[PDB]
Amino acid sequence: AEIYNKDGNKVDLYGKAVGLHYFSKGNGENSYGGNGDMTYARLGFKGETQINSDLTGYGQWEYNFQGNNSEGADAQTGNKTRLAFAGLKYADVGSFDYGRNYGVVYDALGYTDMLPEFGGDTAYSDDFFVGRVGGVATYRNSNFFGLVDGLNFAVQYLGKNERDTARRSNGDGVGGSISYEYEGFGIVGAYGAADRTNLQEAQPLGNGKKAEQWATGLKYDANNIYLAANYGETRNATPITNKFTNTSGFANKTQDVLLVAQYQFDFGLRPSIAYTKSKAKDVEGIGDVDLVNYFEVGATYYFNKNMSTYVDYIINQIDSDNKLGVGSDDTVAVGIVYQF
Amino acid sequence: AEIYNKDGNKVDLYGKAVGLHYFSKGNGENSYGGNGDMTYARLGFKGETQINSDLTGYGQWEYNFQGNNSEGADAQTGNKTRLAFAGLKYADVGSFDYGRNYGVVYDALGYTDMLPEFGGDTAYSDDFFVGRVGGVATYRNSNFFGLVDGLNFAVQYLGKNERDTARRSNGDGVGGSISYEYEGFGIVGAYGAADRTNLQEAQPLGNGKKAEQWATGLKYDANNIYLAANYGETRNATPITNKFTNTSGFANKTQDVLLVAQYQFDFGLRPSIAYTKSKAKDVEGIGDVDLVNYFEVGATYYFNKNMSTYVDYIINQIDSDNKLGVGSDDTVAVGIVYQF
Amino acid sequence: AEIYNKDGNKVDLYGKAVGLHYFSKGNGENSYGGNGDMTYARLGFKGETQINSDLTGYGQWEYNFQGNNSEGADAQTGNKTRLAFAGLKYADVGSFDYGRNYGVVYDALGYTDMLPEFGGDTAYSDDFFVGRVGGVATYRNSNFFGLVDGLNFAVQYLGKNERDTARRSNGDGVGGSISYEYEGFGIVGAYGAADRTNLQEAQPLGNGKKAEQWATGLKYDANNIYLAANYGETRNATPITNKFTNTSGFANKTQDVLLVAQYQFDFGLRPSIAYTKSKAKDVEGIGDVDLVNYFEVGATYYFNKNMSTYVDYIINQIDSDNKLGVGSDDTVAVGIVYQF
Repeated sequence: AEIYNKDGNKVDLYGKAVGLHYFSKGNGENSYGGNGDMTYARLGFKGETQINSDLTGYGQWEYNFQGNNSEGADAQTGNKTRLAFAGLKYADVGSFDYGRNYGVVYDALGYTDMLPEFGGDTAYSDDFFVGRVGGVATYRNSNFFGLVDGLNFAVQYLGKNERDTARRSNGDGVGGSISYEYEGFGIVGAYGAADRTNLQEAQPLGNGKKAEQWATGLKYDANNIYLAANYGETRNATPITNKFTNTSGFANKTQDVLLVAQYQFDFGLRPSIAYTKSKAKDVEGIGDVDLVNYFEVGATYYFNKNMSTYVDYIINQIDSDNKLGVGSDDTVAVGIVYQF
Repeated sequence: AEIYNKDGNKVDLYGKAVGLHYFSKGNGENSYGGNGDMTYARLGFKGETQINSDLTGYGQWEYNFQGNNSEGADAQTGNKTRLAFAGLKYADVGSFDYGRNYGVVYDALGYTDMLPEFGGDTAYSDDFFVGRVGGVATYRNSNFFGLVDGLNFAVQYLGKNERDTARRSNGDGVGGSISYEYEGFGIVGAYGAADRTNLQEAQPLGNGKKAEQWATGLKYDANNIYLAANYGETRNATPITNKFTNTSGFANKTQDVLLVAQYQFDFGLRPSIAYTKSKAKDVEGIGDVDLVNYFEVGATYYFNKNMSTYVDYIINQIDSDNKLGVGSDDTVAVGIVYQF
Repeated sequence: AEIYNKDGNKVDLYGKAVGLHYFSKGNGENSYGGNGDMTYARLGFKGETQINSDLTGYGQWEYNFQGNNSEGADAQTGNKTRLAFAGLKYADVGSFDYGRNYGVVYDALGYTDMLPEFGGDTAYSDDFFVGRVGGVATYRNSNFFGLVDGLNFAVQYLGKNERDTARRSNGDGVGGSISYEYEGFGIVGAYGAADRTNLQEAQPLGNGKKAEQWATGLKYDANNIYLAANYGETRNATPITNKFTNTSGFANKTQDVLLVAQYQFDFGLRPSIAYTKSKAKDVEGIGDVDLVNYFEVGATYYFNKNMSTYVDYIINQIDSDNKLGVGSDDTVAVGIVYQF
């Protein structure tokens, strides 16, 4: 949906309206993702202008609006800016941009973020390199310098964000990524490291002086089938919670496995199967604990370019004896999607 | 104001800027609607796409922005999402949609919601069936199945919304509506019932286990004159306040009368007269009390399709001895409207 | 970027994405403007319709979105409506509008508000006549009545805004402005006076019963050079802070000097030099104190109509012995700008 393309600047305003309802037992106190109305809406703009033949300029913004709130004092719950960045792009040297963007481990973790509603549990927001972080300076090179094509690599720097809370805070850091596609396949390497703030060190769960994250994945996005497998590891950069002690902090070391498989049909139904197991290792008091564990059967039906429905059915395999109390119940998600 | 109609999807972005100032005595502590600056602004999008000849898809979102706030810590006061929904529509069977939409009693109560600023006092927001409620699943049939035209009927289901406050909360419920227009006239039937939450039961004002609402109205929207009369009743679903006790809750039974009359001229001035009397019956301690009571003379001048002014003058007839302290003073509202 | 111009109504949606990073020593506790990520984004619409040949109608809205926040509970920090107003315009008598707009001293103080990021320190928001105030009723005349052109004058009325805080509050007031441009030059007179609220009187810093502001400036915006000089004075209308006592209030009398100089080149780099000195006189306990004091060297490079970069380097000349603890450190600002 492009609205203004006149001089050298093309501007498209994009948004979506999603009507969701979650299905769980109880009130969602022991469940994955909860229970009840969780509808929302999105709105943002993407910009692109040509300064000359080679150097271009771009910027993007995106917002999250929530419809499951009331019209009272609880109106802005989960209303937030997902993207806010701007930068330039030259021909062969690459592109620099700055603002609120993703991390460089999301190049690996984004391969299994293809489910209807859930999935991409390892891609936590404000988790130093795996989600949308405010204050990132990213340099991306698409095809090496024109030397070979289908060989992506990027380099990121992270700015110091000392907030009031310890879950969203981070410090200075450096990351990088290497990707390669050929014959419809795909392989991604990614690694990032950042130094912690003193508010994050004083938390009871987790102790350390540097937060390291890495991941590597594969891909078979060709011939209407999708297959991917991400394996990653994380030191001092995983947000955990202890509901038995009411103490929150980070995990010392965490190992993550994600799988996904999809098939697209000609009329437009897309079945999906997925498996995710994230295990936190050597946390204080507990030992080895499993954070995320589910099988998944779901399906997405695409009516056209703009209208869609999806059903997403979580089979939680946490064995209801978790020492962190992560919540172990099955969840069904049924949604209706319009976008432009 | 439609901006993008290219492939099968027409998207129009709509908004308005309203500059309001209320006129009352004192600070609005004993007044209807208050005193001072109450300007605001709206913004949203409406979407419509054709999947094929018969099945279409649609979605809508709307936001309220407030200009009477400052640029300090009180910025988002009364900033909220009014509409957020999405659904499909087939040819003869009807249309299903889900999200944040109106209720099915608003088909009756919307006939007298035609004033410049005020009016539609019975149409409270988050009052189970008479305003915009988040989590509604509505099925609407326009003309019966093509069998007769000018015969509307709808069926709604309400989802359980157990919030932190008791005024916005609700439970599961079922409602329905029947409408009929012929020869420019109109007649609407509407009824809805929902079961209360346990936070609503523990409130001191009002006690009960089910919230029932119904209304029925008439219409003469033809030949540039407007005439309508809504009569409705409500059991356990009316938000009241006791300023003498500082206790808030619901009313046991409430009976509501609304009248309106308008005339449009060729140059564009629209005078208005209205009468609203809402009476709460058998509340604890008080007995029978009158919540809403006013005469009204107002006028709206339309410059063109987009620019307008209106004056709206409340003659409050609450006799300054109300046992709930509802506020009994006259209020003038003067506004300037731009929209697109 | 105009999107809808069809019937008589032209509507343009405008926004920008700015990626900023501030450079200071420490955490910005003794600095001008702070330290760290300060990126943001803007979005709004401007409207214009012709009712007939002479009378037109217009309205505008603008919002501030902040990207330096997280996606947690601190999401809406500094998110606010900058503009919200609407009104009409006739041919020769002028134009009336109402809502949230600027003040009439901003006609004088806006001449030196031409820096890349900083500058316009005297133009405080919600400071009765020098910033964007909610509840203003402004009448502006462009060229006198068609009698002479290049002679602007305006008259403003201020409504009573009794808020919860004393910094954003104000009372009823009257202001006016006179401007004159000829041969590329410019000269502006401006004055405004308003009566204080009782919450503003009870504050320890500053005491008085009326807030008076005035300013007068010059201009040489011709032949690609810019030169301007604003001198203004202010009685009982300047927000000050005492970090040594943790007491906040207003200043009794304040005198302000602003200078600016710019040069535009053909390829698009714009160097800038500026000098601002604001001095508060006869405050309680301190005496005469200097609030704002800096030299400035900065530059803005315009790539095209839509893409730009700027560097802005504060040379703070507060002598680190200020009795109010205003903060005395140098600050560099580096930004990347996209707009449409």
